[PDB]
Amino acid sequence: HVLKTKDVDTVFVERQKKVLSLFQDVDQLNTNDEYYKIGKDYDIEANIDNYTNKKAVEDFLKMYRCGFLPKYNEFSVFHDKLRDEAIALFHLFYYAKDFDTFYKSAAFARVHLNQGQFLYAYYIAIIQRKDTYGIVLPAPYEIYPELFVNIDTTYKMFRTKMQNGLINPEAAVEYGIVKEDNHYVYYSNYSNAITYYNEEQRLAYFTEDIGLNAYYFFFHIHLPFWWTAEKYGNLKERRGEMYHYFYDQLLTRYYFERLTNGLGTIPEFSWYSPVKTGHYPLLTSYYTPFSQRPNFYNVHSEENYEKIRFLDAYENYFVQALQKGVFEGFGQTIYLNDSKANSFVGNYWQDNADLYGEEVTKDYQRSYEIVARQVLGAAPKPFDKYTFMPSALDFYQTSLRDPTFYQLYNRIIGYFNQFKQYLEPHSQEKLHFVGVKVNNVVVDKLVTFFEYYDFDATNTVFLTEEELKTKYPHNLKVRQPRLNHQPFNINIDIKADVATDAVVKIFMGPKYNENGFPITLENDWMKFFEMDWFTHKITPGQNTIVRNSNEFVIFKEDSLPSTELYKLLEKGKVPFDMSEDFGYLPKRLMLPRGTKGGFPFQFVVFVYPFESTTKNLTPYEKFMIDNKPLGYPFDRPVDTSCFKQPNIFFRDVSVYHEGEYHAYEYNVPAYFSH
Amino acid sequence: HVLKTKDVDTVFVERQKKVLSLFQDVDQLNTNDEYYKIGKDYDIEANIDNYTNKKAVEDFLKMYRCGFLPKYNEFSVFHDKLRDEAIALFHLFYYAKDFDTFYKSAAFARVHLNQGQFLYAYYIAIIQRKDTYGIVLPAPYEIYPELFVNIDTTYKMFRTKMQNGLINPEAAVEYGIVKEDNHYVYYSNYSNAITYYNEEQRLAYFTEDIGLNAYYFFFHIHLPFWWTAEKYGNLKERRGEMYHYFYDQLLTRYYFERLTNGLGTIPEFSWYSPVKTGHYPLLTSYYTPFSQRPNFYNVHSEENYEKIRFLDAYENYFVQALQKGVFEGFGQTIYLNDSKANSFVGNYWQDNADLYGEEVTKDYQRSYEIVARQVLGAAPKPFDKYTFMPSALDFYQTSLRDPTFYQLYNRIIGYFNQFKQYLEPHSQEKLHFVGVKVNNVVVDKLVTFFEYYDFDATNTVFLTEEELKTKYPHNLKVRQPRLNHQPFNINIDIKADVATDAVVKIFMGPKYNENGFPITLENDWMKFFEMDWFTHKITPGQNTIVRNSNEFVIFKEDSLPSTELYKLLEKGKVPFDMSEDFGYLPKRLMLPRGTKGGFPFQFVVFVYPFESTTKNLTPYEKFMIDNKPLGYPFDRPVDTSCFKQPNIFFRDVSVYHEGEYHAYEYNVPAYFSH
Ligand SMILES: *[C@@H]1O[C@H](CO)[C@@H](O[C@@H]2O[C@H](CO)[C@@H](O[C@@H]3O[C@H](CO[C@H]4O[C@H](CO[C@H]5O[C@H](CO)[C@@H](O)[C@H](O)[C@@H]5O[C@H]5O[C@H](CO)[C@@H](O)[C@H](O)[C@@H]5O)[C@@H](O)[C@H](O[C@H]5O[C@H](CO)[C@@H](O)[C@H](O)[C@@H]5O[C@H]5O[C@H](CO)[C@@H](O)[C@H](O)[C@@H]5O)[C@@H]4O)[C@@H](O)[C@H](O[C@H]4O[C@H](CO)[C@@H](O)[C@H](O)[C@@H]4O[C@H]4O[C@H](CO)[C@@H](O)[C@H](O)[C@@H]4O[C@H]4O[C@H](CO)[C@@H](O)[C@H](O[C@H]5O[C@H](CO)[C@@H](O)[C@H](O)[C@H]5O)[C@@H]4O)[C@@H]3O)[C@H](O)[C@H]2NC(C)=O)[C@H](O)[C@H]1NC(C)=O
Ligand SMILES: *[C@@H]1O[C@H](CO)[C@@H](O[C@@H]2O[C@H](CO)[C@@H](O[C@@H]3O[C@H](CO[C@H]4O[C@H](CO[C@H]5O[C@H](CO)[C@@H](O)[C@H](O)[C@@H]5O[C@H]5O[C@H](CO)[C@@H](O)[C@H](O)[C@@H]5O)[C@@H](O)[C@H](O[C@H]5O[C@H](CO)[C@@H](O)[C@H](O)[C@@H]5O[C@H]5O[C@H](CO)[C@@H](O)[C@H](O)[C@@H]5O)[C@@H]4O)[C@@H](O)[C@H](O[C@H]4O[C@H](CO)[C@@H](O)[C@H](O)[C@@H]4O[C@H]4O[C@H](CO)[C@@H](O)[C@H](O)[C@@H]4O[C@H]4O[C@H](CO)[C@@H](O)[C@H](O[C@H]5O[C@H](CO)[C@@H](O)[C@H](O)[C@H]5O)[C@@H]4O)[C@@H]3O)[C@H](O)[C@H]2NC(C)=O)[C@H](O)[C@H]1NC(C)=O
Ligand SMILES: *[C@@H]1O[C@H](CO)[C@@H](O[C@@H]2O[C@H](CO)[C@@H](O)[C@H](O)[C@H]2NC(C)=O)[C@H](O)[C@H]1NC(C)=O
Ligand SMILES: *[C@@H]1O[C@H](CO)[C@@H](O[C@@H]2O[C@H](CO)[C@@H](O)[C@H](O)[C@H]2NC(C)=O)[C@H](O)[C@H]1NC(C)=O
Repeated sequence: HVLKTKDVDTVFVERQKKVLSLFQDVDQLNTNDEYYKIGKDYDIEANIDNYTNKKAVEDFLKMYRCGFLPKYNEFSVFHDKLRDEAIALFHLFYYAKDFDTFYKSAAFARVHLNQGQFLYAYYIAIIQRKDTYGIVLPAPYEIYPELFVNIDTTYKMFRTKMQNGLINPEAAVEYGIVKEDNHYVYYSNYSNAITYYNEEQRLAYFTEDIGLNAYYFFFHIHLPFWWTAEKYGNLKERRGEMYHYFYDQLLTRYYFERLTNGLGTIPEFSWYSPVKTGHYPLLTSYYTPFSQRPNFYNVHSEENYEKIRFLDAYENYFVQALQKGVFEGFGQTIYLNDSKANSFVGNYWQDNADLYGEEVTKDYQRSYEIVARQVLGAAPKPFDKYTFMPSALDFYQTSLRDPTFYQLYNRIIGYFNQFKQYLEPHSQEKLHFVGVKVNNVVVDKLVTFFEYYDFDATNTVFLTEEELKTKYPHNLKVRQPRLNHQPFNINIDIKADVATDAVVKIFMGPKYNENGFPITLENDWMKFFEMDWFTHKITPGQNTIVRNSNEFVIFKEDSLPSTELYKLLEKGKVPFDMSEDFGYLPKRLMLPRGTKGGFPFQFVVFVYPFESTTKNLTPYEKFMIDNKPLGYPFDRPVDTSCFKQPNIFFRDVSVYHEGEYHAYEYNVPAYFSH
Repeated sequence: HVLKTKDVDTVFVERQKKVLSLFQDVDQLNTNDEYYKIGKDYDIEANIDNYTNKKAVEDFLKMYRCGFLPKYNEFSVFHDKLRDEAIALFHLFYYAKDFDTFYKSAAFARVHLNQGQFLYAYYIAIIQRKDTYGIVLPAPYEIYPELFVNIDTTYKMFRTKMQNGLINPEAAVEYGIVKEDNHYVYYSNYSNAITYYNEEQRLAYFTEDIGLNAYYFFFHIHLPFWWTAEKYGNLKERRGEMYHYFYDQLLTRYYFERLTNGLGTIPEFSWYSPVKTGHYPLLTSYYTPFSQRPNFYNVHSEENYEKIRFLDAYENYFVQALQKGVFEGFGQTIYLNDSKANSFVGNYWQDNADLYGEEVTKDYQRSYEIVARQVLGAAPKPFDKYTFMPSALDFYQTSLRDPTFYQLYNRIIGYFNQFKQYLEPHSQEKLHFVGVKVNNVVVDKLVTFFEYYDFDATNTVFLTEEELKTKYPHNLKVRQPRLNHQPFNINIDIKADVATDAVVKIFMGPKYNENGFPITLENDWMKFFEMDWFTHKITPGQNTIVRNSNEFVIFKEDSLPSTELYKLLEKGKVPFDMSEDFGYLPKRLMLPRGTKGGFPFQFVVFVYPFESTTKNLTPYEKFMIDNKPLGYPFDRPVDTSCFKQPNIFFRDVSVYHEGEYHAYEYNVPAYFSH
């Protein structure tokens, strides 16, 4: 298995080395590095002429003169002042006229501002600036190891650094600390191996997967809720569509994990009754432990009365709109069938900038998602504007760790899917592909298994004044068994009458509901996970297509450590997926953990006429090369018909699991010591 | 102000240095230290002849061959397996025939067992073994810094050790990190300065005071609930009495702190309703954050049903016994007026070894306190016998930090005080001192203030292989402004007729109830804090006594750091209080924080005939040199009478507070950088 690579010129390579120079030992400053002197003395005001938007820069300065979040404090975009500062910072980076000005702005920021706040604006700037297009971003778990690994392993790294190596390596082995080459390897268990407070803990290997959590973080920075979608042209008009698609797919993939673990549908809750499934974040900030929500949390308390009425009202508005058939307010009147309706409900539920036709959201435009994450997070009200006790719901890089996160968005998509039933359902005629039939589909054996994976967690530790004079060590490694599956082929047999350009799509859906009974398309259309999307020319007669799972366009390869990036740059190359598909879901997680006996699911291949690509979303996600609504043909319900279309085929499939079933078994000392 | 000292011989000095050699860098093992070689190869089986009790040793070996709690895990005496192991370990220490066998056993333990478990059994053995009587114990906050200081300062020490010093001292100052001499000083705030989740936070300077918390730890190791009081001869028959006294005194003192902060009486709760006052420990173990209990915690959940029914039953039993006038069970039938009844209720509520007439409690003799701490701590059930998420209620060294601790014991003493109204109240004649009269009592100005206090927190950090080759650094200093007061005199005027040996006691009580109205002796007799106890020969005629607060026998001086202990040993001396009164409440806390305008209270002096001391508790606490019930004459209600005895005087008093009201103000960088 070789990793696909991409060629880049020298200018790119130089910029790449520059951006990465600001991603090292992030919680510490290195006066021996070039960026320090540059950032320390940089004069924004003096160079105001090197920014394309002066007002934006003057606002950053007016704001910066009043002080920003101090260093070491936790930064979160869900907190007003913190967000407003980050956005102003983003504008400073985004409006830089050229890479040079941008780099100096970033250098200035790294030196003078809070580490988290800078990293947040920096990551986004790199994604939005045209001149940095394609520049590879380091894996989020590499930059924020303290948000991707439980404290028990973070403290082990702290111990090692304080002792300056292992004092008794034979002993350290028993606690998962091993020395390989010049690296210190730490086997890190998911939380279910240390605390089992509720049945949801059985999903810890998935909900805590560093790839899965990185994926949500990337979803955010690719296009923040607080920013207009303007930059991506067409994406603006189709924003609500992308909102629905991202979440429905995420909720579905998560539901599949619940299914093979016998956990049923995503639980429903009430703002007026105790929230049943708690969560204990085994994470910590520099000032406090993350807030915990115990099982059966009494959410309806004095501290939340008003917030709960706001959330309830936000919901009533949407339910009442659906009932009277029209959305009123926000400067318009949209009937459910309006062509702008879909984006309106998505922008409404997210409370993003495009809902207001502005470029950035304001403080007073209260967000349903923000307040919900607030009361579900269970943290006491913030001490002040710069100080708060964080919860897993306060970060895009830790959200998928909390069960209520899926419960909250499932509630939101619940409303979205209700909206979908008022739309014109796909008719049988429109779904029918004349002259094209799928005679058969064969799927190789589906098998999952856990496989060790390492990532550089050196940012966890602080360096010595002497160490800062030499090259960064990239010394520590975190090792964890991560979900994976064996590659598999899907054989598609198509009998055609005439020759045409077709689009073939591949989905995975459940076979049975939570009670073990047959699925029903009328009620389960929203439970189909899109796995592949590609064009193919069909010739009259027999057509045989063979797609390997490794070719599925929806997924990406695992990120590489920043160190391996450097070696690849020496050859004028960068990892292909890491460069253009950083926001895709890791292909190793495309299949939910199976069972020893094999768990039932079903694949479905749908092929339709390839036509208009006038409003595609290629600038955002490469695989969105069509005019069809995202998720087609399962983007909305379909005109019920107990009679299948010839151009669609369902195949029963079973997902088995090899090796040890529990991930923690691979972290048992007696095992990894062989 | 000089500290009282005591002379010790050469044998004592040698034993003192030995015990202290095992209290260094406790979370780490030093192969260069003599104890490592001794301990690593000590063969208990081979020296089984060097133990006064062969059975206990064999039980230990039998248990040890099966495995003990692993190193680094949290140890708590409230968990069965952990306790039984700790107790077996204590027996191995206690039965050593001589100091030398004891020391070797200790070294063995230090090398082979869990650090927390070792320290616990070690601390107790030094207190219990006769040959170690007088040996000075190091401050608990110096041994368990991670239990006496919040993570924000712990993390600063970690960052310092990792950087191997300060990289930018000028910047460090802004985070309360300063360098003094060869020490790194860390200004540490109480939690109310970082998070204010409920009004009880206003009491953080008191509830988190290291001395107050150390005081509870000393109370416990002086005589564990799981051990018989046999060793202390007389105390055994008066154990229940001591229980009542200790908690009543502690609860009353805590009540005073509440009063000067406008927080009213200690809150009452129900096991069937949400617990109002939550608590967020800013502490952490090596594997998990301490459990948090949000405000209005839903305690009556499925996980606690059975435990709550047990707690209910436990209370029911007592209330029914009071109603029918008799305590049945436990191998006897006691009427409320029995002479052993007082000791029974105390032993019953604590579920101690003496309640059952055994030397140590068994796992199946379920405890009210343990189960109550369990449900109030709000932690999920333990992962397994060796792994649990700790709460402030799992340690005698952090218990007083949780508001529910006071609520729990206030509930208990609530029942104990109800039981006391069934007893014969003190008659006016037995309280009268014929011939003795207190004409007047004048109290000097009562003033409180905050004053910096340092302690060695180096145990927080891990030492380097090289650092272990040289002497321990005792490098880190934690600095916190701690409550204190100016010394004050109490002038007593006594007019006598005849000459007799008298006992004079000094109490402090409230002037008004929570609503600002006059106190009533009938309902507030249990609200008097004992401050002094001493004998005095009264001469006929005018008698003038002057007692300085520094002389009150109830309190002790602050502990000295281990390093100062060594210097003092060279002189063949040891702190007096630290050696003989380690269990007393630190005198700097005898007064609650006052208010700028002076908060109302009252002092009361009571003098009575000095006589019998046949059943005194001097072997336990020095100041208990009489036969009268602990807390006399406020140990039980008194035959209501409207004309006070001439040998008792009540004097109004005001407690003022000077300097900054809030402790955190003294940790503001602009302030301590002067
Ligand atoms: C415990 O607990 C407690 C309780 O909680 C705590 O306490 C706290 O603390 C804190 C901390 O410390 C605090 O805070 C702080 O404060 C401070 C002070 O303040 C003050 O002052 C200021 C200043 O002033 C000045 O200036 C101005 C302008 O701006 C003017 O106007 C004036 O006049 C003056 O002037 C003067 O001076 C100057 C100097 O400065 C000079 O120039 C001359 O001399 C002149 O003459 C000010 O500003 C203020 O003000 C304020 O306030 C007031 C009142 O009082 C008002 O009226 C006003 O308006 C203002 O504002 C306010 O208000 C508003 C509205 O209402 C609100 O919002 C609020 O309130 C505000 O505040 C005063 O007066 C200060 O300074 C600080 O600051 C800082 O931080 C912040 C945040 O927090 C920011 O924003 C800013 O910016 C800053 O930053 C900085 O720092 C930090 C640290 O901290 C860091 O992190 C950052 O990064 C930065 O850094 C920088 O700086 C520093 C210094 O500072 C240094 O060091 C550094 O350096 C380093 O690094 C670098 C890199 O980057 C390198 O290069 C080097 O090398 C190294 O070294 C840098 O440079 C703060 O704010 C508080 O307050 C407290 N609280 C209380 C209650 O008290 C404690 O802490 C604890 N403790 C423990 C241990 O834990
Ligand atoms: C993630 O997550 C996951 C999930 O959770 C986890 O996992 C986990 O893990 C853990 C840990 O690792 C584990 O545990 C462990 O295990 C192991 C194994 O086991 C097994 O084995 C054993 C042994 O065997 C042997 O022996 C015996 C006698 O005793 C016999 O009998 C047999 O036969 C064998 O034989 C052999 O022996 C030897 C070897 O060894 C030789 O001689 C020869 O070879 C011979 O042949 C056993 O015992 C066991 O048993 C058990 O099991 C079974 C079944 O399987 C059964 O049958 C039995 O009975 C038992 O069971 C049970 O019982 C009950 C139930 O009913 C209960 O009780 C329980 O369950 C039990 O178990 C098996 O088989 C082991 O080994 C370990 O141990 C340890 O630990 C403990 C606690 O934990 C204790 O107690 C003990 O004692 C021990 O300790 C140790 O270690 C530690 C650490 O770990 C520490 O801390 C301490 O201190 C100690 O130490 C020592 O040792 C070590 C080693 O071992 C070393 O290293 C050291 O050294 C050092 O130090 C010193 C000082 O001290 C110095 O001097 C030096 O230099 C240095 O080096 C020392 O020496 C444990 O137990 C588990 O299992 C798991 N789980 C699962 C589910 O899987 C993971 O971990 C995670 N990860 C992360 C990363 O986090
Ligand atoms: C008052 O609020 C209205 C409604 O939001 C604003 O009207 C909008 O103005 C923008 C230009 O900034 C137009 O693009 C929109 O089409 C307008 N919408 C509607 C419904 O009128 C108006 O600008 C605000 N008035 C002032 C003085 O700020
Ligand atoms: C049956 O119960 C009695 C009392 O409940 C047990 O006797 C006690 O035994 C312990 C020894 O562990 C002694 O320390 C106590 O003094 C005894 N008390 C009484 C009242 O007898 C007896 O051990 C139990 N039966 C068995 C077989 O253990």
